[PDB]
Amino acid sequence: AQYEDGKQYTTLEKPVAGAPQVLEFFSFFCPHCYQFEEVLHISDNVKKKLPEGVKMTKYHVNFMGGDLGKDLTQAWAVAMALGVEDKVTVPLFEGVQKTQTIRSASDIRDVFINAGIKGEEYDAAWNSFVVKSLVAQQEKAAADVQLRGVPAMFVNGKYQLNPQGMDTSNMDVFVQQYADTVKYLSEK
Repeated sequence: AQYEDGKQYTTLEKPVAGAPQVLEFFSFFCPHCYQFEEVLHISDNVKKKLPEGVKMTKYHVNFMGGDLGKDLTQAWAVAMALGVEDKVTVPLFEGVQKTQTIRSASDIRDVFINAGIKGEEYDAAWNSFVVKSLVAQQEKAAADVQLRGVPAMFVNGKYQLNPQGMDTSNMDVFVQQYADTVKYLSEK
């Protein structure tokens, strides 16, 4: 058939109860994640085709970058808590990977301050238990899908996107196939 298990997607041996409908994992340290987000715009292209009533969730991971990687997971929790993901995603990626001006937790905070988030507001969120629970949620979700690497995307806690079974061709044909595959899985 057109879409096949083992080709555009794989199936989790162990389905995740109560998982987000569309769940993406990434790291701001991850070079392919930079490509996915800043060049391919995978997240955005996926959203443009999702059925009505289907939400996308995106989580950061700890396993790249040591202490800073964990700082970035905590900052991503802050971004989610404050609802400013679309203000900090580009400057965090560029700060870590393009300019390499993000080397500490303070440098991360600077991105938020420069994006217009008040210092008090960031610090309050950073130290909050709501953010601690959001960090834990991200770590638990990684465990639940038995995550090995990023970028990664899972649909209804049952299916894993398999980009290596798509074409690399026109980056654009790749992106279209990826987005179309998520939509197909959403309706499965």
